[PDB]
Amino acid sequence: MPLHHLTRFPRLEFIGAPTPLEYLPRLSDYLGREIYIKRDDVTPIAMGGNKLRKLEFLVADALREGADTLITAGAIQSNHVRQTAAVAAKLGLHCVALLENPIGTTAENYLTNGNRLLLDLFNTQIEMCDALTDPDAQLQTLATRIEAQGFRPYVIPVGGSSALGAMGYVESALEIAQQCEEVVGLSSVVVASGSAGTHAGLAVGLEHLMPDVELIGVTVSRSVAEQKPKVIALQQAIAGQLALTATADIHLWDDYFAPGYGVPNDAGMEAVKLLASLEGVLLDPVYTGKAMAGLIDGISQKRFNDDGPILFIHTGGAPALFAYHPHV
Amino acid sequence: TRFPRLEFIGAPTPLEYLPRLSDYLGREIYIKRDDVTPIAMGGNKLRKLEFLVADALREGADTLITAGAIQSNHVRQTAAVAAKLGLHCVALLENPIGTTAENYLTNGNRLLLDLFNTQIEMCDALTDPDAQLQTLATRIEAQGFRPYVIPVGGSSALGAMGYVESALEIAQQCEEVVGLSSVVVASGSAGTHAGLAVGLEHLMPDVELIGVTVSRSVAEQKPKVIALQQAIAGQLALTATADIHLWDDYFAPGYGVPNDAGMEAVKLLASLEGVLLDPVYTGKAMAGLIDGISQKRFNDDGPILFIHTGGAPALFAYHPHV
Ligand SMILES: Cc1ncc(COP(=O)(O)O)c(CNC2(C(=O)O)CC2)c1O
Ligand SMILES: Cc1ncc(COP(=O)(O)O)c(CNC2(C(=O)O)CC2)c1O
Repeated sequence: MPLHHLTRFPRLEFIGAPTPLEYLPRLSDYLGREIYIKRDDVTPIAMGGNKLRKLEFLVADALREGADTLITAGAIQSNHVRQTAAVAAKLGLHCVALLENPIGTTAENYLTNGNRLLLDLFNTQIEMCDALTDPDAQLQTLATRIEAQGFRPYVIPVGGSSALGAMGYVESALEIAQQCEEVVGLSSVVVASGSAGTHAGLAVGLEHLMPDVELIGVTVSRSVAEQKPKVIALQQAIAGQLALTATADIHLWDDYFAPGYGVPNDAGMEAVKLLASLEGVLLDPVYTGKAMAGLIDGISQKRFNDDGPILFIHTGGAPALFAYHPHV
Repeated sequence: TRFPRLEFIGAPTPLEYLPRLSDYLGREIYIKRDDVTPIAMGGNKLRKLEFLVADALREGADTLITAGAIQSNHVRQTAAVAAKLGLHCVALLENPIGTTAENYLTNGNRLLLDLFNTQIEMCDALTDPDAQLQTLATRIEAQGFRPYVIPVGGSSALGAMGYVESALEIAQQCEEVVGLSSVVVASGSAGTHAGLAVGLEHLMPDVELIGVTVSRSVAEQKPKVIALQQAIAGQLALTATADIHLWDDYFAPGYGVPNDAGMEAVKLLASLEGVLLDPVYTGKAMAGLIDGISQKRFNDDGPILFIHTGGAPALFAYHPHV
């Protein structure tokens, strides 16, 4: 009942059936607690990820406007850009990507392989910038010049993280609650927290469907201080768009992303090696490896509410493995 | 259903209309998304591993042993499954093209092998794969492990049962939504081809199955597919009378080397549909499908189903060149 205003928003279908929610018996054995995983890395468009959920809503909205071009921004190895470009090609929309190099690498695989490779396959128009210092303004500058060519453009923010985009993860929460019914009583849910729409959609959904479940966002780019107001605004705007309130507090851990966004760290790469070796599951150096390292330290240091089951949201990211090898 | 099987896939994989590609080609083209199986970037081999690794467990094996190219998709999938189950994986690898290109050597599927803690054994050539795996199975057993051997591509009669299963999905998914005329799959180690051959003969007898070869001539390949076809049919107490159809014009200059038509097929599907093929298998098979339209080489000009057998992580190994 509580989330029924969701059907008011037009949406496309890119996924179809609920993504798998699987027990991780070997990781659970090693960690000493029940770990489950939500497999949003297996969404069926061009190597999947958390963004296909958001794009179902955003692109549906783009088409309502009669738009024929999608314009977004991110890192050279951004998964969002890649899923956006894939969806654009699929629909015969044009796509324009404002890309940056957030880490100052000159490594050829970072510059040319992985997610950046696939963008050329989708015929993405690539616009390089020194830095995404003001992505929203920079995207509007780009859309103006693109509009001048006669294109009918639609601006998708970094990570598709607007209140409309985040509706995909309100919907994920409905899936998750449905799959967990009578099978597992969850205590905690862990997801990486970057552009913030995934965290925020899940925050709203879980508050209304699974009140007593603790949602933990592991930051990938920012301190709790910088990040919390970003999640809160989406949460609040999302709630209002669904005619609900949201009084849940937002929870964030920021101890797992140093030296900074897009830079691999030891605990992240050890989490990647753990999931691969024990579960045959592929994480990534930027997002999920670092999120999972937070889950692990969280168990180690007893940072969760209790000792009960934890759901890790696999938000994708694997193609970046190939861009980060051998280094930088 | 008389064979023990492990659950690696679950729900039937999508079967989709490809409207933009259909528009461009002037033919109705559908796709079977076996690239979207949920284990370590998927592929056609997981269908086979459901039967093969179930068999391994029945024998109380603690180690999976298989063979392939450095960038073999099958090796990668076997290792992922091995990891997931707490089995050791030993892989026998060759460099089938003599490249020194770093991405082919260490990126793509070969990078994942290290993540899955795969024990890597290098060999000069897989000249007799069945024999060399058996020599390796002896060595590893001598160290105190209990190995189970999986052939190249897991293409035994038992493994190919995965693709008789796939046919069931296809048959259910295609009716009533279309009036299919032709099916196209890449034909390599022959497990995927022969399994679909048995299944489609019985389930959709009016459809033409075409295997585009990726490593051999029609003369070298046809007995391979026919033999598996007969072996599979026997173990299911069925008779398989149907012809095997093979086109071999689409893989020069050899296995694991990309060609222009294949890369143009990779580009075409990515740009028109947001679908990713690969330089070794599906790209070359799709090029075969496209040329069949220009040369009017299909039995009739009706709907075609392409079987996406996976392969995409190879893109990252093959870039920027080999
Ligand atoms: C695999 C993966 N996991 C988690 C996240 C974090 O999600 P949010 O951006 O919704 O907070 C991303 C985001 N990535 C960004 C991108 O540009 O790709 C949006 C920043 C992701 O790609
Ligand atoms: C993506 C992809 N597509 C098609 C095929 C051909 O299937 P068959 O081997 O069943 O004929 C492979 C094979 N795999 C090879 C490997 O070593 O990876 C020869 C097995 C494949 O990986």
